[PDB]
Amino acid sequence: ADHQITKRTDAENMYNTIQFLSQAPRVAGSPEELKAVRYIEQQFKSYGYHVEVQPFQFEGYTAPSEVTLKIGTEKKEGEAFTYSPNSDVTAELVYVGLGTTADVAGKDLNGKIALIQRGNISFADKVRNAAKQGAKAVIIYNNTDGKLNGTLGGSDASFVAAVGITKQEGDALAANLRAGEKITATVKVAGAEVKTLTSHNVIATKKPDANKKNTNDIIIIGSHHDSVEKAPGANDDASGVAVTLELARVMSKLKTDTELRFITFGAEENGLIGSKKYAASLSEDEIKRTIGMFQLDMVGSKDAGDLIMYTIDGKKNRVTDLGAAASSRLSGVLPYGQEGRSDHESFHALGIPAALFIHAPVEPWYHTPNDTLDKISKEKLDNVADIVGSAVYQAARPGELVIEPIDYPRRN
Amino acid sequence: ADHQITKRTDAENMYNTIQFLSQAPRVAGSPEELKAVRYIEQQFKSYGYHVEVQPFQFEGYTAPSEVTLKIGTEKKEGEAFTYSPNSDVTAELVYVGLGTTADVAGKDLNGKIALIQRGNISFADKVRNAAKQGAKAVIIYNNTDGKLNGTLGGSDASFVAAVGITKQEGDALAANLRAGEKITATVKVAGAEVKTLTSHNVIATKKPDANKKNTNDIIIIGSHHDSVEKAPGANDDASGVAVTLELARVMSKLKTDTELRFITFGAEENGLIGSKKYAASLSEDEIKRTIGMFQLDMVGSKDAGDLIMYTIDGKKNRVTDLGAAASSRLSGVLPYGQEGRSDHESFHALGIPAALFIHAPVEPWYHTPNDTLDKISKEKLDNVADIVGSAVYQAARPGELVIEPIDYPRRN
Ligand SMILES: CC(C)C[C@H](NC(=O)[C@@H](O)[C@H](N)Cc1ccccc1)C(=O)O
Ligand SMILES: CC(C)C[C@H](NC(=O)[C@@H](O)[C@H](N)Cc1ccccc1)C(=O)O
Ligand SMILES: [Zn+2]
Ligand SMILES: [Zn+2]
Ligand SMILES: [Zn+2]
Ligand SMILES: [Zn+2]
Ligand SMILES: [Zn+2]
Ligand SMILES: [Zn+2]
Ligand SMILES: [Zn+2]
Ligand SMILES: [Zn+2]
Ligand SMILES: [Zn+2]
Ligand SMILES: [Zn+2]
Ligand SMILES: [Zn+2]
Ligand SMILES: [Zn+2]
Repeated sequence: ADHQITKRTDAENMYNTIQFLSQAPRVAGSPEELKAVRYIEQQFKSYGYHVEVQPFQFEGYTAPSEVTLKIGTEKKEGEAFTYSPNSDVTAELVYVGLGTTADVAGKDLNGKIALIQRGNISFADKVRNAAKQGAKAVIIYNNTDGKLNGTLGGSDASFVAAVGITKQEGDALAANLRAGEKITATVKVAGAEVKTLTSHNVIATKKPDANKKNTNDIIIIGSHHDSVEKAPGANDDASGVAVTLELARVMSKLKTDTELRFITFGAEENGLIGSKKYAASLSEDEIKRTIGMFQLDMVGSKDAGDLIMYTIDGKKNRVTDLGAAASSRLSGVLPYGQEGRSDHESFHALGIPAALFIHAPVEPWYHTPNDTLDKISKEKLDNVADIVGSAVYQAARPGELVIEPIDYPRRN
Repeated sequence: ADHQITKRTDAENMYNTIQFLSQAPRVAGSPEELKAVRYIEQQFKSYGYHVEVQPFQFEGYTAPSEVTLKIGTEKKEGEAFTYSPNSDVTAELVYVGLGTTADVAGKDLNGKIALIQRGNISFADKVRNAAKQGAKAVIIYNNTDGKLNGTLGGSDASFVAAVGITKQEGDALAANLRAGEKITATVKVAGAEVKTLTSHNVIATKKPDANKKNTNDIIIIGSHHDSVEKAPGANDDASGVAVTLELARVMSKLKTDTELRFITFGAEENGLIGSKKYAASLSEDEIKRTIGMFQLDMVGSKDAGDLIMYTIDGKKNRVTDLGAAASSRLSGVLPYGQEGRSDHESFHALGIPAALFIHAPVEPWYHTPNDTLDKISKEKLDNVADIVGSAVYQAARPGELVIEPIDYPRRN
C-alpha cells in the first residue's frame, strides 16, 4: 500500500511550490499572503478539489518608528515588544523581579518604569501586572544570550509600553537597584499602531469514495502559509504547504474510505490565529470523528536535523502511531517529543489526536532573511511526503484501519 | 405559492415547543441550555434533517454575593455591572462627567472612586478610562428612570469594580461634588467570578432538491435558544425557536431551489456570542451566496405590538423586501425600522442582507420572570410563520426569484 504513495510523490512539484511562494515574505493579512491563498486555492482546484476559503479578522501591529531607551543620559539598545503601546516617559526605574502578582504588590510603581527579568510568566502578564500598579512603561531584560524580541501576544489596552533589553544590560541595572541606587530611565515608543487585518485559511476536502467500505472518520493534514516579516519563508512554512498540496494531488489518484481535509492556515506566526478560527468552525460530530491531525511545519531544510513528531503533551497518540508505523516501513525509527508552537496545538485543544512533523534541531535560517529556496532539500521534502502520506493512507485506504504494535522512542 | 406555507403552519406545534422550552430559564452555558440544544436537535432530526451542533466557549460571570455601596456612613442601593471585578475600597469620590478620555485626563483619580454619568460611550469604556487613571472603583449613575443594571460586555482585567445607581441618587452626588464638597465613598464587591462556559448553535440544512432549477443561493432563518437569568423565556426567544422549527418542518414538505439553513443560536443574551461564532465559520463563497438572513426574536406575545422588520442601518434590503412582499399578500403593510440587539447583527457585519422580525413595542414581560407561556398568542406565532415562511419561499420555491415593487414605510 505504501507504494501507492511513494511512487507518486513528486519532489519537483514541491520545490516549484516553494519557489513560487518564497519570492517574498508572506506576512499575515498582507497582499503577499493573499497571493499565496489564491495560489494554494488554484493548485488544489487543479487536482480536482472543491476548495473553501475561510476569512478571519485579527489585530495586526505596525512596529514603532522610534524606540528610544535611556538610563539617565546614556542611550541604550531597545527592542519594542510586538503590540507595545506608545509612550514618552522619564521616571524612576524600579526592579520588580520576575513581575508576578506577588513580585509587584509590595512596590510603589505609580508613575514609574518597571524593570523585569524574563522568565516563568508571559511577557504579556509581566506588563499587565506592572501596569495594574501604575507603571507607565516596562523594561524587560533577557534570560539568556542575545537580543530580546518577543510579543505581548495580541492587542491589549491594559498594556503600557514594553521594551526588551540584553541579559547583560539588565543584570547590571538589577544589581545596582538591589544595591540601593536610585536610577532614572526614559522609555519612548512612537508610531506603533494596531490595525484590523484579514487573513484566510484554504480548505480542500476529499470525500470518501469507497462505497460500502466508507467510514465516518476524518483526517486533517495542515500547514501554514504565512511567514514572519522579512523572511521569505521557504522552509517556514512553504515547505509544509508544498507537502500538503502534493499529498492532496497524490490522494486525488486513489480511492479512500476516510474524509481528508487538506488545509493551509493563515496567521500562524501571529499566534495560531487561523487554525484557532478553523477549529472553532467544527461541529461536535466533526470533532468526534476526526481521528488525527497531521501538521507539517519546516519539513524541507538541508540544514536542519532528522524528522521528529511533536505532541503538545509529549504523549503518543494515533497520529504518532501512524507516523511511526509508516516510518518503520520506509525510513527507520521515528522518534517523538513534546512541543507546541504550530497549528497542531489548535486541534489538541479540542481533544483531537495531533502531531507536528518537523526536522529538528531546526536550521539557523529560521525566521531570517536566509530562509530561502537555496536551503531546500528535495530529498527531505520527498521523504516527509512519503512518510506522512503513507501514515495517512494507512487509515485512508479502503478497509479497516490496523496499526501493528511498534516501539519508538521519546527524544528531548 | 403562499398557500404551500399557510396551509401547513401548525400553531399547536409552535405552542408545544414554547411550553417545553419555557419550563425554566435557559441561561447560556447552563444545563437548561444544553437540554434545549438537545430538544432542538431532536425536533429537526424528526422532520428529516441532518443536524450539526457547533460548540463554543465564552467567559460566563457569577454575580457577586455582596454589593455594598456607602456614601460616607450612609449605605446606598447598588447594582454590580455584569463582569465587574471584586473590590473593597473606601476613598474619595471624584465626579468625572461622562467618563470619556477627555473627561478623565484632567482629574486626579489614583486610589479614588470615579462617579460617572451614564451616556454616550459604553459602560465598559467608562470603567476602563477611569481605571487607566488609577480609579479603584467606578460608580455609574442612571440617565433615566429606575435601576441601572447593565454589563461591561465581557471579561476584562482592565476593569475595576463598577456599580450602577439611580439617576436621582447620582444627580445629587454630582451636584454636591460640583458645588465643592469633598465626599468619601465605599465600594465593596465580593464573590463575583468569571468562569469558562460552553454553549452551542444548532444548525439544520435543507439542500436544494429542484434539479436543473437549483440555484447557488443560501437563506438563513435564525433564532436564539438561551434566555436571561430568572426569565422562562417563552417569548424571548422560545417563540422564535418555535417558528424556526415549524418553518423547517413546513419546508421539509416542499421542493426548493435554494439552500435553507435553520439555526438556533446560543449565548445571544451574552452579546450575540453564538451567532458571531457561527458567522465566523462561513467561507467567503458561503457569505457571497447568502441572499438573506431572517432573525426571529420575540414573535409570539399577546402583549406586544404589531410586527416590524428591523435592520442595523435602517435601510431596506432583500430580506425586508421579501418580508414586505409576503406581508402585502397575507396581512397588510409591514413597516421597517433601525435596530440591532439580536443575531441579525452578526450577519449584517459580513455584508449579508439581514433583518429582525419582532412585535414592537415589546411587552412589559421582556427579561422578567413573567415572560411565560400564558402570554403567548398562537395567532401571532402563526402569522409570523406565514409571513416569514412565505417570504423565504418566495425565493426558495423552484424558479427564478422575482420581487415586485412594493412601498412600505419606515417607522420609528
Ligand atoms: C505560537 C507560535 C506563533 C509560535 C512561533 N511559531 C512558529 O514560529 C512556527 O512557525 C514554527 N515553525 C514553530 C517551531 C520552531 C522551531 C521548532 C519547533 C517549532 C514560535 O515562536 O515558535
Ligand atoms: C446585544 C444583545 C445581547 C442585546 C440584548 N438583546 C436581547 O435582549 C435580545 O434578546 C432582545 N430580543 C432584543 C430586543 C429587545 C427589545 C426590542 C428589540 C430587540 C438587549 O439588551 O436588548
Ligand atoms: Zn520517495
Ligand atoms: Zn517521490
Ligand atoms: Zn478575503
Ligand atoms: Zn512554521
Ligand atoms: Zn515560524
Ligand atoms: Zn541524498
Ligand atoms: Zn396562518
Ligand atoms: Zn397556520
Ligand atoms: Zn457540547
Ligand atoms: Zn431575544
Ligand atoms: Zn433578550
Ligand atoms: Zn384572533
